[PDB]
Amino acid sequence: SFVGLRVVAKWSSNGYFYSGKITRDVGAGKYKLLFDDGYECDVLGKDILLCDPIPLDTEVTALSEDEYFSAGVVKGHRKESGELYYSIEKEGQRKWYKRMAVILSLEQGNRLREQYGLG
Amino acid sequence: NSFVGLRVVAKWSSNGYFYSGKITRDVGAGKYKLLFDDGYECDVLGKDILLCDPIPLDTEVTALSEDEYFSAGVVKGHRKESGELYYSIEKEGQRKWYKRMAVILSLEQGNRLREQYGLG
Ligand SMILES: CC(C)c1cccc(C(=O)NCCCNC(C)(C)C)c1
Repeated sequence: SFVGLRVVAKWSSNGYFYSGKITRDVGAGKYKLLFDDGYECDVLGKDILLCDPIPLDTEVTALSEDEYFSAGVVKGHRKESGELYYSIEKEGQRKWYKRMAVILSLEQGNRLREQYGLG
Repeated sequence: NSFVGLRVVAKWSSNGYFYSGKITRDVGAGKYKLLFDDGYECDVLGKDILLCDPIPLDTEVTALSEDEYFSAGVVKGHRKESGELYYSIEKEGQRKWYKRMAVILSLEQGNRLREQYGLG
């Protein structure tokens, strides 16, 4: 089953997909998911993208202090001490981001919906 | 004066943690519109907002890491690097660095700051 797999799930209002993990399967096509910040709730399957990790060359939004819409492209993955890091390219330069800092806007997530969506 | 634009740690959900964020509006009725570092926006009661930027030294906090949601630690240092704040969290005699967005407070941990920094 999908229980225990890491994913990115849309978040109601802003429609952004945040890194999380499916903790239980429920009815009504919903899933109990736990976001990396500790918040747990039920979301619909159509709002979940089975991505661990976000694939290379995906356009994403990389979070940094006082930056909320900074777009970039995934160009690398790296495992270190049981933690995933993303190499994000922007304006010809690459920077390292931790997993939870990499999110997808509605448009960015829609591009993966067909292949990785649980709809 | 005006708390608009000031960074805070605020609890938006019932029985949730205090997360790093920013005040964006005074919406009256003892509420404030907040912008969490992850981009989520919502109104939050003043009593649920801790006006401290950064979190004071020697504060017990929770430091987030992949697959760890309850790791406790104490703040022992602050550092700015490329306009970003980093916390030095001490746990079991060793110190590790965490970005601002990764340092959160539990209800018990946040309660230790209400009297001094709470907007209630
Ligand atoms: C990347 C994300 C998982 C994250 C990491 C670190 C801190 C915060 C944060 O400030 N959470 C408060 C707003 C609610 N955020 C969710 C995810 C919609 C529940 C969020």
